[PDB]
Amino acid sequence: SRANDAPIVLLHGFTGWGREEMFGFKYWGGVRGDIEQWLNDNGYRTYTLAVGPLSSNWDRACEAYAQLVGGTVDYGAAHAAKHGHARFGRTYPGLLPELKRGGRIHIIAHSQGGQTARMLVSLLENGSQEEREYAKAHNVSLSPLFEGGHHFVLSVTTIATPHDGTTLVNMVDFTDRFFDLQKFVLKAAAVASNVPYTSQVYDFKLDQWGLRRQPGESFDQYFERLKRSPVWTSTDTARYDLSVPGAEKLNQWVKASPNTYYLSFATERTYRGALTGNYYPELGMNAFSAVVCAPFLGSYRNATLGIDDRWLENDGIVNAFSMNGPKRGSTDRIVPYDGTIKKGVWNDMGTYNVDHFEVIGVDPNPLFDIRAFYLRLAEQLASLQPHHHHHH
Ligand SMILES: [Ca+2]
Ligand SMILES: [Zn+2]
Repeated sequence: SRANDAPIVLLHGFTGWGREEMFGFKYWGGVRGDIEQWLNDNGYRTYTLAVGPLSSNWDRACEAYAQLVGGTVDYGAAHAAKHGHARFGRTYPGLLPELKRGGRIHIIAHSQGGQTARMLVSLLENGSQEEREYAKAHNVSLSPLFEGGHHFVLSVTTIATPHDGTTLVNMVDFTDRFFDLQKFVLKAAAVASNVPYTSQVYDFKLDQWGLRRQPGESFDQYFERLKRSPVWTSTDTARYDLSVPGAEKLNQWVKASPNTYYLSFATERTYRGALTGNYYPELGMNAFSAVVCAPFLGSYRNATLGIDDRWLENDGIVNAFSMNGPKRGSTDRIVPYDGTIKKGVWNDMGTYNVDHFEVIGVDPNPLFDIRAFYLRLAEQLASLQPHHHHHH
């Protein structure tokens, strides 16, 4: 039964865009419809965040905070100075100014969005010691995000998240294939990549780096430029955080809050080869992943990196082993779901037979009842007790 009235906030991964972008084709629902609308129609207040798809989790978390409470994005003086980008970003009205008076939210995050959600909770609760020290030493102002003491996230649910990274980044042609993936998602929305649309269509939100698609430039041309830009070559990127080493680094500081419920959902769309031990793409897996990514994910081993046979099962984009919660470089605890959703730990909800993009509806799958999946989840989140009492 309903135990809380906290709104749900949706958060995309390394692909993703606002509700008005992509001519209205939703990241959350894709060819299946509009998940946010379904939830609202069923009585679960739901909102959508749109942050830089290729940006670092840190940048995205600062953007999410501002988008939630309102104001001008502040990446932190220390951070900005370390990485060489602007300290201030775009300005937002604030989706939920209610959070500045004591409200809470549930975040449902897909792909990288799960790393961002975790980091947002960590910064909200603990702030950043490095930013506080830098403000004290240099007399710069400090965003409240870095002070600590905010407890506005009741839960975080991750779906297909590379908590321990994805080996996809280890492909020798990853740079070219990753951008081909962005082209594939544009294709899902019936948008061409070789056309210089005057409309923005898909905004990468690279204000901090000073990058934007120019007049006369197609997505193909733009992506060529992004490949040689700091959002692709620096460590302050989705590229880095998505990697196994980068994810491990993030895990070393981004911990589970004792005050928050965590739910993890894994995805797989593969079968095992009996003679090779490799994993292969199932029929119905999105066409891009099936040809370009899945074969590699299902066969790449790297002993010194710790990539063993457990990593081969995948959803076309991320290794299933990486999805139940952070493990590499992490102190977080993961407990298999048994009917009781425990606080301050990852409740491993298991593995679902769907593809990285099918789970959000960007790729079709008539056998996956997407509406039921999200409604069931919404019901579960609404049942969470904001305060648990100890008992026998
Ligand atoms: Ca499919
Ligand atoms: Zn940054």
